[PDB]
Amino acid sequence: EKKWWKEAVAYQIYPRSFMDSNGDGIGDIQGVISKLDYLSDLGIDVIWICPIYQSPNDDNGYDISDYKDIMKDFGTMEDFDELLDEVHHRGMKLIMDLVINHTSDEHPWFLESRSAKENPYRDYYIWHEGKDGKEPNNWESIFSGSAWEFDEKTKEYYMHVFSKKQPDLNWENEKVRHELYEMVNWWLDKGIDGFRVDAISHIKKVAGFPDLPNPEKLDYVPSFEGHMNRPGIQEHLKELKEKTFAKYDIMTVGQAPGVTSDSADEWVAEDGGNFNMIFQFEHMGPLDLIELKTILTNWQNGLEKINGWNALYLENHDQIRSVNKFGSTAYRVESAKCLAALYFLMKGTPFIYQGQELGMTNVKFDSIDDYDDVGMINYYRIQREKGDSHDEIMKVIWETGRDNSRTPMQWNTEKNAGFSTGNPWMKVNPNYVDINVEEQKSDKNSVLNFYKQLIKIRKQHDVLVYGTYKLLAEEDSAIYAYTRTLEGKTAVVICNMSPNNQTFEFPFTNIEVLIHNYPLDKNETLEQCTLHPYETRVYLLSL
Ligand SMILES: OC[C@H]1O[C@H](O[C@H]2[C@H](O)[C@@H](O)[C@@H](O[C@H]3[C@H](O)[C@@H](O)[C@@H](O)O[C@@H]3CO)O[C@@H]2CO)[C@H](O)[C@@H](O)[C@@H]1O
Ligand SMILES: [Ca+2]
Ligand SMILES: [Ca+2]
Repeated sequence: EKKWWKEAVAYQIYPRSFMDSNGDGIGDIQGVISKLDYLSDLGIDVIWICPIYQSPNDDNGYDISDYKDIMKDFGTMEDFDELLDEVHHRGMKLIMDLVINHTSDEHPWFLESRSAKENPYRDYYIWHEGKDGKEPNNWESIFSGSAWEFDEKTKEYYMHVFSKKQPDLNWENEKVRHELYEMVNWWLDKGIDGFRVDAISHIKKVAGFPDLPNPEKLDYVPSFEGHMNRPGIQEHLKELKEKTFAKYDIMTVGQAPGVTSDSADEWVAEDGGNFNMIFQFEHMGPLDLIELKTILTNWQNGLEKINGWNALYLENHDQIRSVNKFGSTAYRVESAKCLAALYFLMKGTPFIYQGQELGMTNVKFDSIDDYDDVGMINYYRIQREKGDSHDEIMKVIWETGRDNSRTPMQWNTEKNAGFSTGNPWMKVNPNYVDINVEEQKSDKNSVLNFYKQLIKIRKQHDVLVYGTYKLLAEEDSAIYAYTRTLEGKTAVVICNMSPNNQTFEFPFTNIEVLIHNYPLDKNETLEQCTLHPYETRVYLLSL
């Protein structure tokens, strides 16, 4: 059945890096308000804003110390209320980031929990006595080091999947769950339009927290088999839905690593799924194009079978830039557009991450002091102590680190690319002199205007929202081609995902080119497409 959230195009803002309105180098809510014309003109329907709640910022808002107050760096609740009012008067919607696997260690519940074994908040978090004079088990944090941190006062360890300042909440405690549901409903009562639900596949821990294998005798071992998508999680997520989301006309997208296309039914089926869609991570870990076709096609066909719906994306605040990960910096403009048509025109709701629509790319800062990510700074400290060299650590940070997606948004060629009049919290990528909103708005051939046109064709042609996906030319190691079919219309999406010229055989009573990123050759025959590197074309056929 048709739904507003299926038809939408979403845009993800990382507010610390979107727009600084007051010169302190930190993006803020009045900065977002000042750029709403940009998003409305792009054609965005839904804005997902990353966390904006009170936080010490050990993990840039994902360590929350008050769920009901706004981060001071970003503004006040009055600024939030102005943002939501202006978004809604522009006919757009706003979803917030719901972070309920863990809190800050400065949240009042944790300050109480850590104070005594008998404090009434003790069991709001995950506490355990050590084993053999060390931690309760051998589990590694996702941000490196142990997943357990010792409290000298009470002589027990608390669990943190993420940073030492992000103690995990104990979802086995009914009192925790009840306080969380009241908080979620307090936000929904304000008239927000839903949530992106952070780290939500991590809320169930294997009981007893058993050690995992360690044949290499590492200090700690990766611990996803102890806490990622574990049996028992669905009971908690079904109750979360019944007590909160199901009471409101909203959209939910869960961040759900560890879910595969054949295990997705309980997450996203129309009949009984806990969210409307999830971010799945199987495609985010020459490029093996056939492997990518396999993953994305498994999710297109798999969710069509269960009446689920895909969240389509190639970028977010936790990944490197998609030109580097999936395209080519030697063909930056052409590959940015080719990737855009490829991912955006599958069946699902597309998400655009800030700067993806400009073709922004990874940065390379010379010094570890120029980086911020708690995960990579802890990785550096831990690996340096083990004897890894500075150079080998920097290669990991430069090639894989999510700070590549957190540099200031590139609005123009003024100081700091127009993101701030002060000293940005993270330096601007030097390539803003070439890559910026102002230059792209005036260039018909820009990446930005290619995204504007994708959004327009998807809105104008129902086949691009609701049409059935089918993979074409599966064994072609260069060409990713697929169709969308609805009634008497078929759209053909052709993407030459290679840095070479290629030829491709086109797979009706009328044919139209809907978008293309190279000039068309009038002598070219439809039958024998001669594609340039990273050339994409979308055709609409009337059957
Ligand atoms: O609030 C903490 C943290 O949560 C969100 O992202 C984290 C994911 O929840 C978490 O699973 C982990 O992702 C890893 C995948 O599990 C793994 O399969 C593969 O993709 O590598 C990832 C290593 O991180 O980590 C991410 C954080 O990187 C949230 O969106 C983050 O901003 C936040 O820091
Ligand atoms: Ca600011
Ligand atoms: Ca040609």
